[PDB]
Amino acid sequence: SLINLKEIEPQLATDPDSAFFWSGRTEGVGGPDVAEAIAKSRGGVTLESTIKDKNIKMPQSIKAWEDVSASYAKQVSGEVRAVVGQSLREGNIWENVELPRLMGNDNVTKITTIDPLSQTEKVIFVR
Repeated sequence: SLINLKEIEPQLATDPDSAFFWSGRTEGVGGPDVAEAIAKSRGGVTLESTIKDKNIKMPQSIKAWEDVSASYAKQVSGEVRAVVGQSLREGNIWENVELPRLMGNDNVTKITTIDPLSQTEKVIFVR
C-alpha cells in the first residue's frame, strides 16, 4: 500500500451529523470541489476536505482511496448527506465502497442525497 492506514484512520472520524459524500455530475457539474462547497456551506465536511484540513498525505492510488473512503464511511454517525449526480461512473466508490458501509454502520440514522446542480434533495434511507 502507498499509505499508512492505521495511523490515518483516527483522523477520518467525523462529528455526528456532519459527514458528506459525493459521486458523479449532473450536466457536467459536480466532483469533489463542488461537493466540498455544498458540504461546508451547510456546516459539514467531505472526505477530501477532511484529508486537506487534517493534512493527511494521499496519492495503487485507487486502492489507497478505497481504503480511506471505507474508513471514513465506517466512522460517521447520525444524519449523512451525499451530493449525487445524475451521471455516475461505473465502479464508483460511493456505490461500491461507501454506501454499503453506511448501511452497515448502526450509527447512521438517515441518508439524504443532494443534486450537485439543482441541490434538490431526496431522503434515500431512514433507519
